[PDB]
Amino acid sequence: GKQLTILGSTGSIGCSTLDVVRHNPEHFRVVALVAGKNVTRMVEQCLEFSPRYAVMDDEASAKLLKTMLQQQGSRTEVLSGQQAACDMAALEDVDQVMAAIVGAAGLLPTLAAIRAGKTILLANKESLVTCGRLFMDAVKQSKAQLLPVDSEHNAIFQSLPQPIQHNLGYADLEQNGVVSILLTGSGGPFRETPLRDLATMTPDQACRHPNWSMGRKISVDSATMMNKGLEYIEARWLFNASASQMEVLIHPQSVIHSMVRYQDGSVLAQLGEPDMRTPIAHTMAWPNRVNSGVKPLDFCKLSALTFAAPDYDRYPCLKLAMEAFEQGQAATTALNAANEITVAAFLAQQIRFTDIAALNLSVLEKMDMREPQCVDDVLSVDANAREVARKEVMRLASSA
Amino acid sequence: GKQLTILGSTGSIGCSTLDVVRHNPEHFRVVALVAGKNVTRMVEQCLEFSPRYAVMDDEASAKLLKTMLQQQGSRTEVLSGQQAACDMAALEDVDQVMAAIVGAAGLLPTLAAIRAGKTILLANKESLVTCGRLFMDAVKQSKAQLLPVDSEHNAIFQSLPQPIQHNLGYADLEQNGVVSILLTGSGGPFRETPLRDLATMTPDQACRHPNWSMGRKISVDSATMMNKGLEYIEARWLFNASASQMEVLIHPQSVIHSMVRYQDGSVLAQLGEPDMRTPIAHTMAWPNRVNSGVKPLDFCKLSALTFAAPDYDRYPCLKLAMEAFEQGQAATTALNAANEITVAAFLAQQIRFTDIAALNLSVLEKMDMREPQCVDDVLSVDANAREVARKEVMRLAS
Ligand SMILES: NC(=O)C1=CN([C@@H]2O[C@H](COP(=O)(O)OP(=O)(O)OC[C@H]3O[C@@H](n4cnc5c(N)ncnc54)[C@H](OP(=O)(O)O)[C@@H]3O)[C@@H](O)[C@H]2O)C=CC1
Ligand SMILES: NC(=O)C1=CN([C@@H]2O[C@H](COP(=O)(O)OP(=O)(O)OC[C@H]3O[C@@H](n4cnc5c(N)ncnc54)[C@H](OP(=O)(O)O)[C@@H]3O)[C@@H](O)[C@H]2O)C=CC1
Ligand SMILES: O=CN(O)CCCP(=O)(O)O
Ligand SMILES: O=CN(O)CCCP(=O)(O)O
Ligand SMILES: [Mg+2]
Ligand SMILES: [Mg+2]
Repeated sequence: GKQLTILGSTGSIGCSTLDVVRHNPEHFRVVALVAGKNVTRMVEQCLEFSPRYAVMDDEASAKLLKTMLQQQGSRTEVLSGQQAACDMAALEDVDQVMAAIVGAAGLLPTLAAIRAGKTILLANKESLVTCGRLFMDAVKQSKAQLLPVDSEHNAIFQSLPQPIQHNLGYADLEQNGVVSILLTGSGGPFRETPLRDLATMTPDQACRHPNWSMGRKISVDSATMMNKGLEYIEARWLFNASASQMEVLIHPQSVIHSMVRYQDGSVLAQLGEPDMRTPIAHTMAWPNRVNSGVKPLDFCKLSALTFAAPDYDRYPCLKLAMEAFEQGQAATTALNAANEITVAAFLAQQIRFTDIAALNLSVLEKMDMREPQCVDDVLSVDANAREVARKEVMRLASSA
Repeated sequence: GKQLTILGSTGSIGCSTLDVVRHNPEHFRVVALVAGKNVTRMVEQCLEFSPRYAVMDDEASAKLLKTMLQQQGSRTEVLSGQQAACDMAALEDVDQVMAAIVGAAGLLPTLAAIRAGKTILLANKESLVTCGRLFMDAVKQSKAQLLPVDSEHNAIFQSLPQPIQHNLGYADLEQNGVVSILLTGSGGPFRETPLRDLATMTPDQACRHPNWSMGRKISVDSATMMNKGLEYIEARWLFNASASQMEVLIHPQSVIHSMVRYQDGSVLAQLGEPDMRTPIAHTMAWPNRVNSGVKPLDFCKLSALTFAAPDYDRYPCLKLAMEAFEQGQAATTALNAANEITVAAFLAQQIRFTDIAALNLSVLEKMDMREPQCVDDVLSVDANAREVARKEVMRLAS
């Protein structure tokens, strides 16, 4: 029975990983659940999995759950604050920690797990996008095992040889016969759209997606391919890949989740349904397998699988992400931050769809790059890029 | 560097194997080459790879090869005969044996390599199709390492977990998270041909294929999908898979070479160009990799990838192979033997394309022999199946 702490349990990934536990009760034991304010969900999960501890980052939210679970006859101890969240990730008896908390938060909670040398089911982008170098140095030193939950990175992991999986980010690709990592993406809803028309696309149009049913922020990132840009930054740190060892491909049907090109010409790939329980269950059971409740892929009910090379004129955000990587963590962190601001501004109809790539670029052009030396430095670059971006949005919505 | 013995060196697989070592001279050393009658090719291979021994099946070929090499100043020791071929497969110093001798001829040499506990680069169908249980038991005994060279079996191997790769054939699939083995095939040239027209298809039409570079016999097997039927039989033995754990899928483009379905829903697959150097190099380097000379698969220059379920009314040989497996090695051995006869008959225009499956079935219905218990027993079933097949062909042509 693997002991696990779930960081961000009430979210989509959180509830999904919990469903995998349901399907395999004798395989996993929930030791701790961590969340933000969604007391309701927390209550249900605690009542179902009898966690030893439960924490909410919000003091108030924590008080309600504190008593709500008291009366419910629950014997789970309720705590609160980041400090507590971080302790849950470092519990002596916990084997794995699902790091599903997003944004700047979750950075310290995930780092806490890495420093405790635990197995980390990496389900957040912030870690590698903003602290790529710092986190990979920490995992190497603390000997923690990273197991990527993100569909693409997970497909890549499953398609890699054992020696790289066990020394992720440290092992050399070439020495292990890998020539490159093939990062795949759908290309979004504007894959065919004339370039001239991108500037007038609306939020509803941008958030139009077939495959995965993600939120609006991620749907837009998929339309600009900033999402793939961020996964590119992540992949290089995670798999120890140079620019020439990375290949980005458009695969509209999203059946293949990503692949790995080898020395003898072999290309290994992972295919599946657009259901996160698969990659989640894979990381949870690794190196073994477990039922995830996901229905088997029916090859007789598929659209023809196609591929294409992305055009940077169409996806400038993709190229921006690639360039930001060469500039360091300050750059990628700033790009990520600006993008959060611009996508939100676009969604609020304050700027055009094409203003996202334009403002993201402009923010990076004005930032004073100073490579962070710890997460606190990273957080400062984030806050600073976030402010620079808000002003560009206001400057654009006002007069400029 | 690894020392190898190449069984069937002058053939297609053998030449592809030698190209792989040619690309990695410091990784492999050719210690012994074995062939049949192509003295010409054997001489050039001996001259380039400096093997310790060179073995020809035919004694006359051996003698001719011997005079060729001396005239060229080569000191390669020349031998001849089956026993000699077996000795090459068991040399104490050799690490790997590329089992590429086709047909009944490859049986003893391959078994000799297995008995010697060598790492076997299995590139012949005769072995598992006719001596499935016998050979798989032989492997567990000597604890020899099997590495499938067949494109599909190789693709499946690469998409399997390590505990199965080692312990190939005896490890449990469910235990290791495997739901099923997805065996893919192109469906051949008559994939969309009206069923009514199949009876009139010509050897030339049947042998068309933008696919791989195969002989006419294998070409025909791809149009009847008897090839896939044979791979179904092998895969069952090789991966310790039951009927429910096997899925056969038509994939016209042949970019995906086969796949493996897992419990969490993941499906792992191997893709690549239609070049045997890739899987051969995979087996030779396992668990590492080496350049094979195969160009990288360009995803931007591909036809859309499609899949379909095999229609048995169109591919009766495929259903026939599946049913024969249930019966035993006598049935699979007989089916394989009969098919060689009927396909040759079709190529010589003695029978029609659709008669291949009809006569294959007829032979299995007439025989009903007993479960063989050694190589001589299967060789006997093969012999009998062939004569029954020849009589079927003859009474049909008259
Ligand atoms: N969704 C997907 O399929 C995938 C997502 N990812 C990455 O996973 C992440 C977001 O995933 P998604 O998880 O599904 O989420 P939401 O569905 O966004 O879940 C966020 C969770 O973390 C908790 N949370 C937020 N802030 C804090 C904080 N300060 N302290 C503690 N808990 C906090 C909140 O719970 P509460 O609601 O109670 O506030 C909530 O459970 C990002 O890192 C994303 O880029 C990667 C691959 C696939
Ligand atoms: N081609 C492919 O991509 C694949 C083929 N296979 C399997 O590979 C096999 C045959 O392959 P292919 O190799 O290309 O062949 P040919 O190109 O048919 O090679 C046959 C070889 O073995 C030698 N040979 C024949 N009879 C004997 C004998 N009695 N003793 C010693 N050597 C003998 C003959 O050489 P010589 O010509 O000198 O007589 C020749 O080198 C079959 O077992 C087939 O089903 C499996 C997967 C992929
Ligand atoms: O983990 C899932 N994704 O990244 C999918 C979201 C957009 P894409 O299909 O273009 O990669
Ligand atoms: O090892 C390779 N093959 O079997 C490919 C031959 C073409 P087919 O799969 O359609 O029979
Ligand atoms: Mg993703
Ligand atoms: Mg084959």
